[PDB]
Amino acid sequence: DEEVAALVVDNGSGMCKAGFAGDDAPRAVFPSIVGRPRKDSYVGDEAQSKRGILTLKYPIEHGIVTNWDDMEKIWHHTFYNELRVAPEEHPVLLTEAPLNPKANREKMTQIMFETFNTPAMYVAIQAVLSLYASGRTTGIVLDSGDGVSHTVPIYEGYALPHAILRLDLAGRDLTDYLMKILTERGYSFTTTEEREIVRDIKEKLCYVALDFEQEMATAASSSSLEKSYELKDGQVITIGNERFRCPEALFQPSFLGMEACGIHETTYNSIMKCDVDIRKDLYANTVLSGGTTMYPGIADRMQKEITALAPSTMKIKIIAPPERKYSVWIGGSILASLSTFQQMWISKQEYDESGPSIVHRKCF
Ligand SMILES: Nc1ncnc2c1ncn2[C@@H]1O[C@H](COP(=O)(O)OP(=O)(O)O)[C@@H](O)[C@H]1O
Ligand SMILES: [Ca+2]
Ligand SMILES: [Ca+2]
Repeated sequence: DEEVAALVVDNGSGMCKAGFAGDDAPRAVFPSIVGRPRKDSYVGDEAQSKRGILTLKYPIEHGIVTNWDDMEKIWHHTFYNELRVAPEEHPVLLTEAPLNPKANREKMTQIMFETFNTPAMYVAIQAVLSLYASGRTTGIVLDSGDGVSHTVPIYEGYALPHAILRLDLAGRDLTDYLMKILTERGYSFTTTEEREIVRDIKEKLCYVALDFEQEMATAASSSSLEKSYELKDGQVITIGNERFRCPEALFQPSFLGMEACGIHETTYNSIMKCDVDIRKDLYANTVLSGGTTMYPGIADRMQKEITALAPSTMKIKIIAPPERKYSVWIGGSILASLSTFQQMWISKQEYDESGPSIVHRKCF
């Protein structure tokens, strides 16, 4: 091979995924955190491990970069610590959130070429990459991560900004809600350490009920839905209706005091904002992505809820890839490996010729 490996970096609100184009999975995943004492800067797992003696910062808390000084440190960490490569020696494909401000796109571009001296780079919308990973160029993606969720209609490879909806309800909120209801049950999960334990309980024992009320009735009259969970100190606790009550908040945000529409309604509203001529393509190609869409039963629940909102004559299909937790990264690996994509990279030459604003033309 003549070309060096290209890098794929998925910038997540909670976890960053990094690896090499062509691979089937990211080589590294770490917390999008930077910490400094209350070694001068700590990034990733280490910052989390030593959080006790540090003040943590979340530079991309809700999907959008808010502090470029710390984001630069996360990227430095990604190259030198996680992937152990020199960025000046490899093209880099970066991901961005839907509705990312134009100025931010230019900033990312300038930093890659001027700070890291990348030989080439490109930036793609997360939702679009997930759709690519599913083998489609048209459809609507419901991306629910750690700090944010989005419904992104995509037609012929292009996201439709006017129809994109943002929901400030995701994995983080669900974890805290589970801590709250488990505490109401009689336990006590309130500390940061306990938040990590509940996050684990959430990822392992929660599920989306097909019918909330029926599930609540079953849990109230029997122990058939109860599951045991063992804490590190040996204590075994019981999780009952909390298993499905937690993710139910995605469909009924009021449980969290939020007036926002649930994910099914948000998906429907995005589709309705699109040209009537492509709505059927979206209904027939609703793809789920992100860690928060991993709950067992979520696909069937979405199918049921969307069917209730859409015309009776509409064909509804929910696609839930088993590997959807990393579909963004995988889509990037696929894209960066495409023969026709090689001409699309922004080269250092092109950057020197046109400057940061070239990103709008090259990465439309
Ligand atoms: N199996 C699972 N069930 C439910 N939630 C999960 C599961 N696996 C991961 N999560 C949650 O998904 C979120 C992270 O997903 P991710 O798409 O990586 O987000 P981001 O890109 O914003 O960091 C976290 O809140 C995590 O707890
Ligand atoms: Ca993400
Ligand atoms: Ca409501």
